[PDB]
Amino acid sequence: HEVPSGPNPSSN
Repeated sequence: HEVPSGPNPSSN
């Protein structure tokens, strides 16, 4: 959905 490392922007 967002643009993270795949899953979700908790890593970004």
